Amino acid sequence: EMHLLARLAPHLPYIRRYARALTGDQATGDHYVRVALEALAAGELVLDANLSPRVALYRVFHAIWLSSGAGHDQGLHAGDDAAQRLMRIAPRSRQAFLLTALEGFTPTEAAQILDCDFGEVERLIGDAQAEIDAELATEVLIIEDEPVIAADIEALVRELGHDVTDIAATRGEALEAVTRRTPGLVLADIQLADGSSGIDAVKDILGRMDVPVIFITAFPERLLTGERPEPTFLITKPFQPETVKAAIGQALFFHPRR
Repeated sequence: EMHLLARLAPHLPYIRRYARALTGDQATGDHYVRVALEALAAGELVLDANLSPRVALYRVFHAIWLSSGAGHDQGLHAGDDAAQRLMRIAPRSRQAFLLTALEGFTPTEAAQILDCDFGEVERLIGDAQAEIDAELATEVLIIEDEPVIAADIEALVRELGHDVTDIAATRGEALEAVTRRTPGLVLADIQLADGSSGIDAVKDILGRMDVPVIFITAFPERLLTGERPEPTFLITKPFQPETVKAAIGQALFFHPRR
């Protein structure tokens, strides 16, 4: 019996997470979500009356941004510049994989969002899984001081075939590690024990080598406001393994070699 904005609001930070991971750019992902929100609030589109509000919101997002090549609402079409880019970086297979692995939708829910049948969503997920698993092994630095968490993420990274070259508990340890060897990927806690950001002393060096960084946090919603500079790739602790596979898969898709 809640009104429209109340039905939408709790899901907005997480659809920003999805959009950022899918597009590889914080500003772009945030913008696409803002447009969908404003369109709904203005009555230009309407949530499906039966689907859960979360599923319905993602369906609207897909109608606006991701339906090129498809009465039925459609925003972008194949000829648009943004649509051409999205067809290359964000194919339907990758959408299906992120909806399930990153966002935790069931395959049936993902099918509603993509407007396809169950068999098709399974095919799409399988395609993306093969592509992600085929990513080249790289060297990974972890910056995390909580020991169980550090060990958990090392295990998940190793399970994906990557090589963890160090685990730093402090900003200084991270700088020592990077001085010895530049990694191809960094997973960094947003807040160490001293209250500092683990990435701070290596951010510049990593930036010049375009090394992707995934931020680790217990409260991802705080970094998913869309109102200031925030991470593009995020993972929540405690870890759900498929979300780590998805975040790493996207980071290395957008920023391979490093």
